Amino acid sequence: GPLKPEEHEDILNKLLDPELAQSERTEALQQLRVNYGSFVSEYNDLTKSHNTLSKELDNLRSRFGNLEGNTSERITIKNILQSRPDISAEECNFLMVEQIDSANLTTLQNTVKEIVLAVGIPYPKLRRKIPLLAIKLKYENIMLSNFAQRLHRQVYEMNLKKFTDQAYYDFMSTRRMDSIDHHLERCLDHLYD
Amino acid sequence: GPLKPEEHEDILNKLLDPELAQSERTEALQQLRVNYGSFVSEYNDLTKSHNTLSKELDNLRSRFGNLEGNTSERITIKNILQSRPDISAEECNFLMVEQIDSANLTTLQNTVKEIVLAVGIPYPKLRRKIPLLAIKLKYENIMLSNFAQRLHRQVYEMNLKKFTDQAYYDFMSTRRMDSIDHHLERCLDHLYD
Repeated sequence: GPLKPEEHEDILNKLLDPELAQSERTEALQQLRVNYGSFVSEYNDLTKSHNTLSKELDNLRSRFGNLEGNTSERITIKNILQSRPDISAEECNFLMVEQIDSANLTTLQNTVKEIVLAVGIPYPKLRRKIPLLAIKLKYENIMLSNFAQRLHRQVYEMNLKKFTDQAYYDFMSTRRMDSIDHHLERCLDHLYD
Repeated sequence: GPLKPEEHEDILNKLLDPELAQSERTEALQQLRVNYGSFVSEYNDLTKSHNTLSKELDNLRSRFGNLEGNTSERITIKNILQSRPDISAEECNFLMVEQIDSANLTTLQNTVKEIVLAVGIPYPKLRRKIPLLAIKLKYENIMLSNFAQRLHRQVYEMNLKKFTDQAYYDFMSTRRMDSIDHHLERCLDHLYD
């Protein structure tokens, strides 16, 4: 590559020499000439390499930025406690809310895909309908089961969770929600009369 | 900055001159000297700037890589149709599955946070329990409601969805799942006898 500072400087010192042969003067100037063209070329090649690298880093910051989305609107424990007075810090911890911040995009995508397929609600509507699912699950189901339960006790308690586990066994062997035969149905009709 | 190739070359041409004054020879060599130290300095400064940029791009590829996670295990429409014979392309489209691939990390995090708070299942357990939620919602609830419904008809049809909308109204004004008074409860006891 280009000459080190000390090699260049030696040439300049040679050239100062008053008794340098003419051929020697020309040669040394030629070495300076050749060298400088090479230094300039190395330099320009560095200049394009630095700029290509600046291009790539800029796209990688935008690309990164878009898939991260707006940091500002992340829901925190603090936000949750604030906007949902029924939820404690203890519940947040038990539910492992903060661990969702460790998940990568592929994992979250897959998770959400599975929720959408399970609950039968289009993705763009899902957040809006999350309260409706909380209500089905934590209230109506429990009150609906209770009513059947209270009546089943005065006719004889149903083993509702035996039913549930059977329907999960069925789904896992089939991989079809379609054609689960939920035994709850049968026993409810035996209670119908 | 450093001299252009053509400016450098002029100096070399001056130096060739046989009748150049001694003072003139020294001066021109000094210009060459000063210039080369500057070129070398500019160069080294570019060399560290290129490398700092290479550092930053490398971290930005790892940082990006970790939050994207493994591209290979993304669930596709093709995967879904394959592993769930009960689900069609039409259902995938209606559910807008593919649109989940457009969501950023903040959005997916927030969505999952809301599911976990709504269904009361810790995050690390959520995927594993998604089939159980599908069963509660698509089977037991419907069979449980049916039983109450069939009995309510032969005693007089309950307006179950009037109940649901009221509990959602209550939740939206309160922001507490806690203290929803679901009217379903009341009417079920009026059917109890």
